[PDB]
Amino acid sequence: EXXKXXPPXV
Repeated sequence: EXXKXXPPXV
């Protein structure tokens, strides 16, 4: 969740 993004369930 939030920030840059990246992998799932962030």
